[PDB]
Amino acid sequence: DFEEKMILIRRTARMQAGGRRFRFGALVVVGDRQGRVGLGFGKAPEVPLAVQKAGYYARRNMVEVPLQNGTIPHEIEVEFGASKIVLKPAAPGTGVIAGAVPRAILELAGVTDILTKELGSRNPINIAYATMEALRQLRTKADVERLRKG
RNA sequence: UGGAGAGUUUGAUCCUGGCUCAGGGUGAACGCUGGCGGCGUGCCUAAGACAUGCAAGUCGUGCGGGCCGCGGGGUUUUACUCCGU
Ligand SMILES: [Mg+2]
Ligand SMILES: [Mg+2]
Ligand SMILES: [Mg+2]
Repeated sequence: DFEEKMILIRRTARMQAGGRRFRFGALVVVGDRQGRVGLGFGKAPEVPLAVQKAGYYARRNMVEVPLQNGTIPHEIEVEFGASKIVLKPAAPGTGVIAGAVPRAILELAGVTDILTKELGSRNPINIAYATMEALRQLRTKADVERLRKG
């Protein structure tokens, strides 16, 4: 009973003596809407196994989202490859203002109000992976004070 | 209190990168259609050319006259038309 949202399906092809030969890739986000999210990229010879595997790997790659009344502790910009995600907390009533990929990811984390920009390469995958890296790097006031003591 | 991206180069991929679109806006124009009202607003081109009317006057308590309507009788009155407004 994580929710699950199917972010990307694509069909890749490779080559053989007299033939194109296909494979599918599914990007699936999985999450409770209460600070936990997962991203997984699954491949298979048919679509539903890809979606299935994606689901599997996502539940197996999850993250501490430190929410705070439906927004995020602080700004972050993550670059992943040539893709870039910028993330900005927002007060309530703002909505989750984002591209389809990072929207999915943030909604299921339980983000209600946030502001975003996809910069750089928009490739849905590297954007997904970077959104995740962004949230993986969020820290709370408490996380920070803990790091600096005496 | 503030920020969404998508399509298209490949057998397929990543990147680069252009083209393209969704939005808002306007002294608008054109097409189909059109019931009311309020407030705004309407030659963006030929600073081309313009019929016609009107758009800058006012003071008689600055001044002297012409003309007229009266009042008041000059020859009684119209011909010499005298004072007052
Ligand atoms: Mg680009
Ligand atoms: Mg080429
Ligand atoms: Mg008509």
